[PDB]
Amino acid sequence: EAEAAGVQSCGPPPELLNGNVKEKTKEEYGHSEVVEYYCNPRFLMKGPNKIQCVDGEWTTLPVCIVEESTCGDIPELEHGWAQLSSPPYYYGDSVEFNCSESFTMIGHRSITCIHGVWTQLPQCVAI
Repeated sequence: EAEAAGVQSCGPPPELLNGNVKEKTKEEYGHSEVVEYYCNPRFLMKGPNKIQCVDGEWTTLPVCIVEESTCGDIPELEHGWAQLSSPPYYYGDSVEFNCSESFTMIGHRSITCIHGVWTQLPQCVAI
């Protein structure tokens, strides 16, 4: 329906100040379309992180602020370790873990620095 639809036309979503959008460009948004943004791996989301294409422009874009916090380093996995490491590991940053030879990883290969602790890590089991 025409909820507030004057419905001009809008293509790809704008850019977040520091962060960015995770959803890919459809270009055919047009009206009342919502887009989700994320912040940098060293900036946290302060804003509503989602926007809508109103008939004229998008809504209030989010804000990204540096938490200025670190997770320390890469943790230990019972039979796993890591591929990449980028210190300082700020909140919002990611790491890929790798399980040793003869072990298979179960879970997410990657983790995210969350409040000084990474997400969850996968588990490496004896193949």
